[PDB]
Amino acid sequence: MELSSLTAVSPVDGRYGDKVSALRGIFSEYGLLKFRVQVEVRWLQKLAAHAAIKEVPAFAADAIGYLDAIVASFSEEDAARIKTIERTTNHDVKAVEYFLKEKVAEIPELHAVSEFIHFACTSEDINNLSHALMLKTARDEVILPYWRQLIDGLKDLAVQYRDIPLLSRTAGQPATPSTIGKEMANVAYRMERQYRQLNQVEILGKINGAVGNYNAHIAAYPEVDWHQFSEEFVTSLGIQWNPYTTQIEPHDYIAELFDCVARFNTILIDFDRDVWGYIALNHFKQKTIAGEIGMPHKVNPIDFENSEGNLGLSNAVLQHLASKLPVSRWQRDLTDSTVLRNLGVGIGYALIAYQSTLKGVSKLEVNRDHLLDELDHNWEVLAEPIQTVMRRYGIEKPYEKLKELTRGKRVDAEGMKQFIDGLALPEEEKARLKAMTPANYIGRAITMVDELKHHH
Amino acid sequence: MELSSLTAVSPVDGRYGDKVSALRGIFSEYGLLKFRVQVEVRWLQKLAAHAAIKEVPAFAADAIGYLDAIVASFSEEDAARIKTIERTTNHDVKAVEYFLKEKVAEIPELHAVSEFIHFACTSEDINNLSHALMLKTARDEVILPYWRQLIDGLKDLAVQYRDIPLLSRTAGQPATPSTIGKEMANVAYRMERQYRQLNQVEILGKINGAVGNYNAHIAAYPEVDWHQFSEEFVTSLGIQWNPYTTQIEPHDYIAELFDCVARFNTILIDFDRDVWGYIALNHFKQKTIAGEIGSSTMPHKVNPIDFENSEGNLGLSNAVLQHLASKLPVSRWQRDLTDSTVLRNLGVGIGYALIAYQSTLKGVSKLEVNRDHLLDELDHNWEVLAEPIQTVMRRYGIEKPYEKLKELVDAEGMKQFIDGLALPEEEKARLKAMTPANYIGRAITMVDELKHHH
Amino acid sequence: MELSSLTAVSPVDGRYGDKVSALRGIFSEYGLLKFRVQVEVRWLQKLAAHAAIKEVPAFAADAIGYLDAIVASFSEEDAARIKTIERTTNHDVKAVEYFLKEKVAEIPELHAVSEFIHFACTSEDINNLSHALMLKTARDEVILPYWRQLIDGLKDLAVQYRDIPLLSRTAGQPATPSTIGKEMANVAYRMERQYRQLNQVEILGKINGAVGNYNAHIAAYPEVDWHQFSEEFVTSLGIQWNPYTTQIEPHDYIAELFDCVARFNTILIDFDRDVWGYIALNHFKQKTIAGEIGSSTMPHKVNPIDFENSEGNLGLSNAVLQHLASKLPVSRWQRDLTDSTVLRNLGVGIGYALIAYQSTLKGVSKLEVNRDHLLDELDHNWEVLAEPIQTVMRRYGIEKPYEKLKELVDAEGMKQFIDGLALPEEEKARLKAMTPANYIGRAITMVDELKHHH
Amino acid sequence: MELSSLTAVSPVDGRYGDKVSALRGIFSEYGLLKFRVQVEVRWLQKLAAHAAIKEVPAFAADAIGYLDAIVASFSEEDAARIKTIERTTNHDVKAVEYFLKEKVAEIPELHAVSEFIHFACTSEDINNLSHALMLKTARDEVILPYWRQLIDGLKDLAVQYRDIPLLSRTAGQPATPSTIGKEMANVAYRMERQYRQLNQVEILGKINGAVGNYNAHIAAYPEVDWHQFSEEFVTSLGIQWNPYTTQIEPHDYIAELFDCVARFNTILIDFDRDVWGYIALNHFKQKTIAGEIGMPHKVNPIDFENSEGNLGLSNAVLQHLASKLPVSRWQRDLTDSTVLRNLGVGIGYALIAYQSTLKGVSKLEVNRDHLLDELDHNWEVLAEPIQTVMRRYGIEKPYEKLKELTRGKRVDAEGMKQFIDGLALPEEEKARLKAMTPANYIGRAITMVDELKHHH
Ligand SMILES: O=C(O)C[C@H](Nc1ncnc2c1ncn2[C@@H]1O[C@H](COP(=O)(O)O)[C@@H](O)[C@H]1O)C(=O)O
Ligand SMILES: O=C(O)C[C@H](Nc1ncnc2c1ncn2[C@@H]1O[C@H](COP(=O)(O)O)[C@@H](O)[C@H]1O)C(=O)O
Ligand SMILES: O=C(O)C[C@H](Nc1ncnc2c1ncn2[C@@H]1O[C@H](COP(=O)(O)O)[C@@H](O)[C@H]1O)C(=O)O
Ligand SMILES: O=C(O)C[C@H](Nc1ncnc2c1ncn2[C@@H]1O[C@H](COP(=O)(O)O)[C@@H](O)[C@H]1O)C(=O)O
Repeated sequence: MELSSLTAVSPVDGRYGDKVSALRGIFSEYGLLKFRVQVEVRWLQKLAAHAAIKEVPAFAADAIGYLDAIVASFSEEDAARIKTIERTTNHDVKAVEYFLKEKVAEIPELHAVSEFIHFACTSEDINNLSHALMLKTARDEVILPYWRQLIDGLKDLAVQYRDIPLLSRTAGQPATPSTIGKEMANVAYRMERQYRQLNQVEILGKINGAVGNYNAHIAAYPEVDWHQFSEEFVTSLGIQWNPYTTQIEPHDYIAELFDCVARFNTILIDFDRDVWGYIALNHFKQKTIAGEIGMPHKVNPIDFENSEGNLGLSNAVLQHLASKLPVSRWQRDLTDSTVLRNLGVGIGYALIAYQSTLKGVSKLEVNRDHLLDELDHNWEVLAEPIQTVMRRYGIEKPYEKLKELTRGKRVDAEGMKQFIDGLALPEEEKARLKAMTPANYIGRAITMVDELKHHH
Repeated sequence: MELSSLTAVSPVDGRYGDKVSALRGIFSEYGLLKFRVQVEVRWLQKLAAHAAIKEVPAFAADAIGYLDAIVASFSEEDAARIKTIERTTNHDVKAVEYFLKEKVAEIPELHAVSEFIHFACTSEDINNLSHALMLKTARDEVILPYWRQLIDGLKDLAVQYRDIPLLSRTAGQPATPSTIGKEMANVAYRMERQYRQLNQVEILGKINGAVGNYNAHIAAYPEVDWHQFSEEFVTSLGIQWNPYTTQIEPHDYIAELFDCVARFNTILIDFDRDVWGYIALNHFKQKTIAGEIGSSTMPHKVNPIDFENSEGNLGLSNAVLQHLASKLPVSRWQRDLTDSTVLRNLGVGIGYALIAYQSTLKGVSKLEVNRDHLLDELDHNWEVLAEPIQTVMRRYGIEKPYEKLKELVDAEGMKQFIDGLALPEEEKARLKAMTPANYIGRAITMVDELKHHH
Repeated sequence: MELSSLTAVSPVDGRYGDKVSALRGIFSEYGLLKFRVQVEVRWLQKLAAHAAIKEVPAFAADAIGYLDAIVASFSEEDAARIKTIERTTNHDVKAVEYFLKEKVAEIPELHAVSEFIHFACTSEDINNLSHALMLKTARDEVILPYWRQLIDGLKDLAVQYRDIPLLSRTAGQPATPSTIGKEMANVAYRMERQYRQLNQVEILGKINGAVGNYNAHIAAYPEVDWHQFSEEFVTSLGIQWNPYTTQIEPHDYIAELFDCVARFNTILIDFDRDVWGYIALNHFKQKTIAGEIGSSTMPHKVNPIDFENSEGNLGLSNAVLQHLASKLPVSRWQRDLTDSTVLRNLGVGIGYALIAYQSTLKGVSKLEVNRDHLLDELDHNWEVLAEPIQTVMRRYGIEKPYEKLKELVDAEGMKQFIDGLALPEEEKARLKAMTPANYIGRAITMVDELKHHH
Repeated sequence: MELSSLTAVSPVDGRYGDKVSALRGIFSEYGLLKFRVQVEVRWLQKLAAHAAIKEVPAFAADAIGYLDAIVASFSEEDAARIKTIERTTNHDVKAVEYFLKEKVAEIPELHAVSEFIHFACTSEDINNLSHALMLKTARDEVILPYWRQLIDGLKDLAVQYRDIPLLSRTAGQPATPSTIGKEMANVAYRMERQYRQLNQVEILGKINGAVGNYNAHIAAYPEVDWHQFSEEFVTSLGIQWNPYTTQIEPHDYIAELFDCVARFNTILIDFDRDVWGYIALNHFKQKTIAGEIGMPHKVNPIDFENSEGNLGLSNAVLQHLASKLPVSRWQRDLTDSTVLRNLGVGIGYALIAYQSTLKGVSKLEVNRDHLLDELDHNWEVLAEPIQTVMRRYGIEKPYEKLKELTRGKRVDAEGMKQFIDGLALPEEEKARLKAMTPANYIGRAITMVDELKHHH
């Protein structure tokens, strides 16, 4: 069978292919080839523009334009030609070199310096810079924007539900109340920490030959400062320089990048699960779309579930790459090549999940009635504030007395109030206690939500 | 950009797409829909054949033939129709139900009972049996044949190199000799153990309604023994019955299946690495093809790229296989839907493995043992004869053997030492007759006896 | 600070030390040394009993008894002596060899053949058989008994709660009813499958010299059939023979063993989480002990801490078990020594599991089903009867059943709907007679039939 | 059997117990209890010193000293008493509270405010700050110092072996040369990047009650700014403040801390493996200790192997904690409690490995003779520089000609020189080529080593 979204083995290009189309121009074989061509062309241009390298004279405006067009217009047909050349070479980067030599053969000025294409380079000089550009593009244009949407989404929920009381659950059991909004705010804050971290991760690149010592460069041009040339080239591409490497860029920064993405994904899994649970408890209802089919009565939180499942898959891939890539035998073994063709896979599962969560979030409808009704059936949670007040005014064995009263026992409002009336506390504090309810015993939850904007 | 092999995000459908084409008819959404159709059709057929279910009379030969053609000829076009319907329902199994109702509308016999399509079934009754069929098909038609190729490949190398001596390396250091063949035989034996295990793994399936108690079935047909009906149906599909489940089949067998595949893959990683090293030591050279380029900048290179490709994909395969094995069997209460999207990846872990198996086989086809180097290295490591000398000395009670050797080298040297030993000439001769190259123990016979085990 | 339960870095030897004391005589360094001694002793005993090995005459009854006592009475003191010797050799197995030579020096019969202790053996010949004995002992005496306790525990809960109805939750939402007992039976069935599997896992052992070819053995005793000698020895220890290995036993069976334990643990995590949730929903209350404190600040709390402790340790157990399973079977060439230190952790993964099993059993002992809540919740979810109504309507050809229900609730309501259906009174009555509480399908009978399967 | 290093189930407290003794006073149950007592005492002292909280008057010098002594002298006997109290409570932090109330009963000024011990606190307020102090102590006093030793060790090797030629291996095959020192330098640089990152990881702490909203605090003292009180307290302990949490500190920073440790461990695994290989190739010999026993002839790199094995174990634990800890049901489930008792386990395996590598490094003895001899048998590596020079001076099909000459062929010095003599290149460049050898074709390797000090 020919490949189509229906026949694709992986759902990243299959069922959810439409959800990750942006990655097709980045992490696919076409994307890799597109970036490699960009790097190869920029290298030749630097050689030409470098005065000390006279064998490659400065290019005329038309030649530079022709080279820039090769880069800018790089097409699927172009990639197919490279793939056809690779049939012969069984070496993908050599095929890219030959492809560029073909494209250039018709331009005298360019054909004349044809043998300077890939001059002194090792395949990894091209590959690592391509990987850097792929990751930087994905982070800056795709990953961070979804993260910002998720953060803003969570913040909107926090504000929207800032004062809606919630019977908290610790160890799964009814506990000291909070607000739906505060619970959303905690998540936004954690996501923001990771956002900052991902944005600060260094994206490294190198260019130094076969094993990292500019051997071939120096052999031919011993008068050129290749170490400086390298730093200038990598930085000219918008990549940070990694001066010490073997044949490969060591990949530590990819682990750094993927580790932070996995941490964010982990926070999201925690979120997907919590919301699934709030929905299970009927604290939220879900909007329904006419014609759709959810047992004819059910409305399932499938969006959060789809996200949760894909986040687990995403992390499985990202962490394998993070832990396996930085280990390469001696000056390098080639096991990382095929693995690096999966940079987009881990990211793809994540993107699918981000969109699913956003879709699920858009359907949320808070059930204030149930939230309040549940709270009203759990007056035992007032045992904490009562005992804490007792401790303040020196009443003996406060925690112990409240434990005897509520642990494993059902106590309604009248029973809790009956207990308060029997305490030897100042009249004022006595009334203050009888005035609280599980619904209003929310501490600083609301102000906490309102102050979120002052952080980060 | 539109999806194509060149633009595919995953290399399983991209660069290596042509290496896993068989999986496109199994684990893809087309494959899932195809098997779902098979299951729905067989379910209706069983209802018809069941005499106690009079509302679905037995089907005549032509109608059965029409239903069988729906199953056997299921096309991408049919799959596309289901996807079109799903755009309305936002429910894939329900779309399959509607697709079938549409397909049988022209046959009055079938159209008359179209409402019994999916009767009393919950979506997972259809999904789990589809996953079982997908995994069974993959195992019997795809995975096991590659494993047999690898095993036979290794056995061929064992036989071919049965008597080629090798300076063994323990802790990476020169050690007691073996033969290339024996080292290959060790791998084939391990692969065979896993082969037998994968073949013995149970592939489970269930059918019992919404939460596993046949509630709906019993409500409409309380006189029918649905528990028996369930067992017969699952077994009729060639799947083993799992009588106790919630809404979902628990997935324990998927972990069992994936665990054995991962163990085999680990054995293969060990092989890819060891051979990579034998090539590094120049114990093996590799066949080359004119026109091919070993390296872009070092023209003299011939790299073991096939083994490295294999090794890399095996690590990836295991990472995915392991995640599915550990995550799938945990589902909240009577089930949460996180396993649905995850099960669309059953073929991903398998795909990386298939790619690796083909790469290893390609690497194996290029190996050219280098006897000259193997023998020359052995001839410069006579120190390995310290072991047999020490053991013989011990047999005859010579004091401090381990010490006299550990303390105290070429042939002449080792020859001088032996001569000065208090041993009978016959034994001295036997020791003076051995060389690193022939101090291979039972290596050759071990290879010849391999065929006698599994 | 000196090591004690309070200062131990790992909680397996620290806080939970008393929960895994049986493992201290198995997987610890004392345990490893103990088994190494057993193996070395049995090896010497076999040499003696072998008629072709005349340099080691058959041992008389008292000497055999002295050797057996060395094995059976091995103490921490003996272990300490070995460690003292190891300070000189920086080689643990060699220290064991010296320890034994010291121990038999007083018996002339044994002292006369002390040089044959460890004859022709490589350290791993001793280590692998020790690991096999350690794992077999752990499986048969420790792991399987806890698994039987869990399984029987779950079966007891299934029987005890066989007819207690439950509002099932799929995707966390109210769904077709089941019974608490049936949900427990599902778990016991899954645990049983893994129990049978762990019991069937092969525990392999080998003995064949430096690199697996009996080089040293054949050099000294070329007339002895060491391949036969090897098989007899390993099987005499109650271990299954692995005829093809390098210096090390490949460790594939350890992965097989750990994979089944991890699958069982995963089933248990699923159980710990589900029960945690049933307690959260108040379907179960928990027994309390006077004096105990549920929470430091919320006096009303009764937390499912036993299940949570279990769940946490199971995740840890699997992480370690999985690392050993995937890492141990890969060893450079004829072996690298990275597996040595790693195998000192065989008991770590197992220890976390044991702690978890005990915590779950403790949690189970405190459960008190809350029928009142379970029934009250069911009585507020009549919408679940939409399923059976729809299926009956379908049986009798009423058009658009799924639609009339999906589109269109308490008892009276559901009762009004049914009354307006074109069905025979007999069927209307059957539908009007069901309630969420009794719409449990075959749940009860499924529980009663469990005993009939495995 | 009683617990001893011989009977311990885990080798962290068993065979290698002596290698991690520093962790016994930090991550063990004693350490956890020691830190909890510290936090509890500091909290009571802040309450007393806070003017607005009159029910807890400023403490006299002797009272403060008595409290400080409880903290400073905390002993194993003290921990045992807590463990004995825990027999009753089946709640470890409540036992700590009761323990402190007992210690204080004999001091009137302190006994008088006994019920303010643990005032308004939830167990996690004590636990998370204890975890923060444990990790900060381990990082600053134990982890970073071993990392510095490893970095300095690698740098010493780089300088020591700066000009020793090495036949590089890419894909395991002979390639463009480098120097032993340069290969060591690459590793030091990578380790330094992680060192910087670990040192910059935030160690977070919080204190805000049952579910994170100061409910109990505000119930008793609505006039006190508890949000400010919280920030002051956490910072007073030398911990960075985390203002938004549920009952638990979310643990994202632990994942951040462990992710960087795992990356460092991964670089070390790569190092242990590479050295194992250099030793296999006889590029290094190993020093031997009289009396020790290594087949009587062998000397095995057991130190690097022991390290490699423990690094894998370390990462297995660290990453499980990193990925599992930040996911907690609703306002928290208690599965993290038992897991956090293993913070020292992952670190312990790492420490064992660091010491093993250092031990192995101390035994290294470079084999210059073999390194040079091997290089002299691989003149084919000069194909790269020859073709690159040919490309410079416009000689047609340079790479192709060298490929025909060397790929899959054995070419000695005379053969390579014979080829150079036949090239149409300027006399000067012709001699330059005939002057190079595999041993001197090391590019910028030496200067690269010498310039390492200018980075970081
Ligand atoms: O400048 C060079 O090329 C230097 C060279 N090392 C290599 N570096 C990068 N790529 C290389 C290398 N070698 C091969 N190849 C080619 O990489 C392609 C790999 O295929 P895949 O496993 O499918 O990802 C596939 O096309 C391989 O042929 C060396 O000899 O060290
Ligand atoms: O038998 C039933 O359908 C009842 C049902 N539960 C379900 N079981 C199985 N599939 C279901 C279920 N619910 C939805 N869906 C549909 O599954 C699809 C999930 O899509 P994806 O996340 O992309 O894998 C997507 O098409 C979903 O609509 C329940 O509510 O208990
Ligand atoms: O049969 C032999 O001993 C020969 C041998 N290989 C070895 N096989 C097994 N153990 C060996 C080996 N070598 C050392 N050792 C000793 O193992 C111990 C390793 O200590 P640890 O890393 O703490 O687990 C530690 O005590 C080590 O000294 C070889 O060189 O091929
Ligand atoms: O302020 C509180 O205590 C509040 C409370 N939550 C808890 N937070 C922290 N620890 C708690 C909690 N609950 C129990 N425990 C006790 O923790 C101890 C856990 O044991 P282990 O599994 O061995 O690590 C063990 O001693 C447990 O009893 C809540 O109800 O949410």
